[PDB]
Parts: sequence; C-alpha cells; structure tokens
Amino acid sequence: GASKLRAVLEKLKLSRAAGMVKGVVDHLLLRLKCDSAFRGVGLLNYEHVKISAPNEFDVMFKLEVPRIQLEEYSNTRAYYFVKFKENPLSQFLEGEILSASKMLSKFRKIIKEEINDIDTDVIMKRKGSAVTLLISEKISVDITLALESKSSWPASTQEGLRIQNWLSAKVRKQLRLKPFYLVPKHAKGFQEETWRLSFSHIEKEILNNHGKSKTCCENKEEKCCRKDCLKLMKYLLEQLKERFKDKKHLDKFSSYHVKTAFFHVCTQNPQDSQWDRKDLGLCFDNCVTYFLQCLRTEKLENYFIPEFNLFSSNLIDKRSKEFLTKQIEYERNNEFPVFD
Amino acid sequence: GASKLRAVLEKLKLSRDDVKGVVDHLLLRLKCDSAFRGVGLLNEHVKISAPNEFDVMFKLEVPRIQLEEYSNTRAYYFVKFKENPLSQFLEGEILSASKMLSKFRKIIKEEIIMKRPAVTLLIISVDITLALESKSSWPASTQEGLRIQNWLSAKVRKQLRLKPFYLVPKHAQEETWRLSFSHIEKEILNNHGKSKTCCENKEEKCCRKDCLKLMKYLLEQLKERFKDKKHLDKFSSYHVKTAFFHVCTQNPQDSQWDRKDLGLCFDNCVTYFLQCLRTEKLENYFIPEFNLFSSNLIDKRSKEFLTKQIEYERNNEFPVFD
Ligand SMILES: O=C(O)c1ccc2c3c(ccc(C(=O)O)c13)C(=O)NC2=O
Ligand SMILES: O=C(O)c1ccc2c3c(ccc(C(=O)O)c13)C(=O)NC2=O
Ligand SMILES: [Zn+2]
Ligand SMILES: [Zn+2]
Repeated sequence: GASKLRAVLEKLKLSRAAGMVKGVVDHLLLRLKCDSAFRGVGLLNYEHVKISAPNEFDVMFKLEVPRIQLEEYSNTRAYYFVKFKENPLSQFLEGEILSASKMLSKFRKIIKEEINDIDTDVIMKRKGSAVTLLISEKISVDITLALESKSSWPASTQEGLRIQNWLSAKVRKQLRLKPFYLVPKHAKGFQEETWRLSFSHIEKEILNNHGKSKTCCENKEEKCCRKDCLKLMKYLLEQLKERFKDKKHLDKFSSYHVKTAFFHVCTQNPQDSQWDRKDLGLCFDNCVTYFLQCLRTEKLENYFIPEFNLFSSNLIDKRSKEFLTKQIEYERNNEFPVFD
Repeated sequence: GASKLRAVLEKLKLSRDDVKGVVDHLLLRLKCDSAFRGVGLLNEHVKISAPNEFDVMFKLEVPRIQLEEYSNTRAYYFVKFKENPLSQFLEGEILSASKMLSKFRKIIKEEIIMKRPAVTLLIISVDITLALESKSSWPASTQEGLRIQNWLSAKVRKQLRLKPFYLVPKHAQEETWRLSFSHIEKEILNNHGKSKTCCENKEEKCCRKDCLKLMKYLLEQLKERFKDKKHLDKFSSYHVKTAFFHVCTQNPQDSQWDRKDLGLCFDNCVTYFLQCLRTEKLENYFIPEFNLFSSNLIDKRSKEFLTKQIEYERNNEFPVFD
C-alpha cells in the first residue's frame, strides 16, 4: 500500500516565502544586537516544523551565556534554573536566578517596536516557547529565544542519545562536544522561571545525516525511507489535529512528539537494510504502530533526557491519548483517508 | 604468511604499551611573544618502528592572507597579507619563512636542547613544525582532490573542506609554504570506513589501519637496512600514507577490508605502491597535479631499487618482518 503514501509524499513535495522572512529576521537581529543584554544574539542554524504548513516558519535565536550554573528544578530532569557588571543579563536577575519572564518581556518588547519600522506590514500575535509574527497577513514566523551553553551536557542526558549501534559511539561523543540550549518553558500554578533543555541542533544533524552508512541516500543502491517515514508521521498528526481542530483533544500533541518516537524507532532499527525504500509501506506501518504503543503505554521518553516522559499523565490527559489512538487506528485500518 | 603480519602488528603494540607535556610549557612562554600569540597544538610518530620520536604541529592563525602560487608548484605558495603581529617578518609584500623560523628558532632556545620540521628537542625526541593556519577556503589546486565521495560520502567531503588548511615552511625558492592537511589525514584515518560503526564491533572489523602500519613498517625497515646507501633517503612514511589513501579510494567498501583478508589487503597496498614506483606517478591525495614521485623529485634508479627490494620481500614471505 505504498502507492498512496508516495502519492502523499509527491503532493507534499510540491511545496518547493523565505526572503520576506529572512529580511524580517535579519532586521530583527540588527536591532537586537544593539542591546547590551542581547549583544551576542544570532541565528541558530528558517525551518518548517510543520510539513503541511508552508506559510509557517520557525527560527531559533541563540545567545550564549558563558559559565552558568544550571540548577535542576524538583527532579524534572529537563527543567532547570539558570544561575551565574560582568554579566550583560544583569537587568533580568530575580536574586541569583535568571528571570525567564523579564528576559522574555524585553525580548518581546524590542521586536514589537521593531516590526513597525518596516514597507512590509508585520503583526505580532498575542501571548513562553515566545513571539509569533504575521508577515503580510499570510506567513507566520515563530521566534524562540535559546540560551546557549558551551559547557558539557547535564547529567540527565548521560544515558540519552542512544545512537551507538546506529550512528556509532564516535559520532555520539562528537555531538556531545557541541553546546546545548535552554528555552524558557514553564513547568507544572507553574514555576514561571524555568528553562527546558533543547537539542534542536543535534536533532537536525541526526535527520540530515541519518544512515549507518555514510553514503546512505547518496546512491540508488543505498536509498532509504527514513525521512519519508518521519514526513508521513508528521503529516498524519497535522491532518488529524486540523480535522479535530475544535475538540481540543489533539491540542497538546505536536510534531516533536512524532519526531521523538521516530528517533526511538531509529534506535530499534539501526541497519539501513531495515529502511529500504521498497519497504516504505511496512516501515511506515511500524512507525505508526510504535507511536500507538507510546500512546497506549503513556511512555515516550525524551530522546536526550530519558527520565523525562513526554506522555506522562501529568503532561497529557489519558483521554486525549485515547482519542489520538482511536483516530490513528481508524486511519491505518482504512488506508489513511485523512491524507485525502 | 598472513600470520607473519599479525605477529608484526602484535610486536608493534607491545612496542608502544609503555611522553611529555614539555610542549605545553613551550606554548606557555611562546604565546607571550607578540608574533606568536595565536600559537597552539594541532592534534604522533612517523617512525612506527621507533616510538622514541614524536612529531607536533604548532598551529598559528594567519587571518587576512592571499595565496599566490609559485610557478605552478600546486603545493608551494608565497604568503602575502591584505597592527600585523608578523610585521617583523615581511620581506617586502611576502612573508619570510626565514625570519619567522629564525625568531621561532630563537625562543625555542631562549625559553628552553634544540637542534636545527624546524627543531628537535632531546629529552626521547619531538619534531616541532611551525604551521600557518588559514580558515579561508582551500586553494584551487585542491579542487579535484580528496576523492572520498564513493567511500566516506560527498557529504563528509564537504564538511572537511570547511575546516581550515595549513601551510608549513618548505623549500621548493626559499620563502615558499607547502600545503598541509595533516589534520584532515588524521580524521580520514581515525574515521575510515563506509559504515560509521566500522571497527566498533566484531561484525565490522576492517584491517585498513594495520595495512598502513605494515606499509610504514616495511619502508622504515628497508630504509634502515640500506641506510649506508642513498637510494631510499627521500622516501618517507608520507609517501606510504598517500598511496594507502588512493588504495582506499580504489576499494571504498568495508567488505574489501575484512580483517580476515589482511594478507590480501596488504598485498593490494604493496602492489599499488609498486605501480606508483614503476610509472613514477604518486599524486598528493589533496593536490592531484602534485606528483610526489616525479623524476624531478626522486631518481628513477632510486625508485627501481625500492621496487626490486620490495619485490624480493613479497616473494620470500617478507623476511624483513623477522
Ligand atoms: O512542539 C512543541 O511544543 C515542542 C517543541 C520542542 C520540544 C518540545 C519538548 C516537549 C514538549 C513539546 C510540546 O509541548 O509539544 C515540545 C521537548 O522536550 N523538547 C523540545 O525540543
Ligand atoms: O615526510 C615528509 O617529509 C613529508 C611530510 C608531509 C608532507 C609531505 C609532502 C610531500 C613530500 C614529503 C616528503 O618529502 O617526504 C612530505 C606533502 O605534499 N604533504 C605533506 O603533508
Ligand atoms: Zn538514507
Ligand atoms: Zn575499520
């Protein structure tokens, strides 16, 4: 049944915009770099987090905080407090703690006064992880502020990134030498000054260099279907999320959940021969089945923070998971009509 | 036979089972000079037989450089610039390796047993080499080189080319700098298979590294044997390493390097090296139009001598390995 899938992959392919986004983010950086607190700001990598939203872009603004002290908040292995006029963030302390609210409030207010200078009509949507702009009433851009630390990764990541049997232990050591990032994200009436660990840069490298063989998808003999499986998994969720848009059931589910499950499947199937392009229908069925397992199990560990469960009941209602399960199982049983 | 090569590699590792942070003190006192403030390590032993001799590259970044090729020696270049800490060393618009080495050879003795690769410290021994670092894009002579696309992938080829390249003081004309990629060579060797997990599990154990070790040991032993003769004087472990890289391009798949076939793979490396001698062609792996085996560089009689000696060794189960 791969014919209906690659039909979807061809239709999704013809979304082949950025430039009006580039000019806005470039103008935003030029002004943001004039502030002492945001002097070292810069782009991380335009990224299409949603596969079926060509008018939705996503950028990450990085800003290094040299020599910080991360204090874990109440054993939530992903949320941390940030500790440290030698610090240019001196206007944002709430004691010894970097205030995420104040740091975000100024970041938001600078962009507000900066989208008005532009020729091009830009609107900031109303109000964490941070600001969304509306370029010319058609294209929306989500900007996320990310603290950068070039220090070694927190101890909660020690057992994560289990890519040794797939991308090798040597690659795993190399990626862990790269910096990590912290995004302002409240934690569960919420601790409003916490930051969540972020490895979006590592996730990019893993996706765009994804085979056991270094030449995977570089010749016809080693062409795998890893990327297509993730694309279809994202399209499925987006279609269902939009189909049941005003039932609120699928609100808390996002492409990161689907992307996390896909990484775990990559660990369980480390050989390129398990992802042969002629097996797209089977491979996709196994990806859908595994995601369904995480739903029924209420266990989807963060790929980098294994003790952080993305599908715990404290984060996502069991009813919402049961609803996602029923919808996905109906689709898979009936050859995915939501793709049409 | 094949058991003789495994025995040699076995003795080579006992030879290295049992090193000096002296160099860390050198860069302490060397970084305090104005012209050498951007100094540091780059990463080794060329002589695999005697591990009592080390080799270091002292990297020094040279920001605004424009390279001009010297009479189409696609490896050698004059370094000019486009406040300047090395203003002491200019001989006009070009940068003098003579005065830089002299000042570099002045503080090695000042802040010190030096020996006038620029210097040699006797502790053990370490060959210190001065290298200019350039973060610019590689010269046009490297365009058709690093042919690793069918082996380590085109993607990897693009990542390594973004890394800086280096220039060492090398005679050709006496103020020329030769291209150096000892850092890329290091990565290519310590990350050598088509599979990223090559040599990380018994199922994917290749013999690439051992074929290079035996090739280096074969040349070093023959060079010692005929030391009183001058035939093998200009052959070096870098020639052996370069030939091994081209053999890797020729045999990209890991299945062509199964450690069960050490004898077959090693004979492949010998055969190709032999072919480079008879035809007098051994291109630099990064600079293809630079032939390390040209008749201008090495005597044909010298090549034919090494050819006949290695041919004797291969025909008698390599008694050089006893
Ligand atoms: O789509 C999102 O909101 C989202 C984006 C990125 C990330 C996450 C994470 C957890 C939950 C969500 C979410 O709330 O869905 C999410 C996470 O642990 N690491 C991320 O990098
Ligand atoms: O062993 C050496 O002398 C040596 C070391 C390193 C290099 C070279 C090169 C050419 C010739 C020799 C040599 O003359 O043998 C050599 C070269 O093109 N690139 C090198 O990186
Ligand atoms: Zn692939
Ligand atoms: Zn190997």
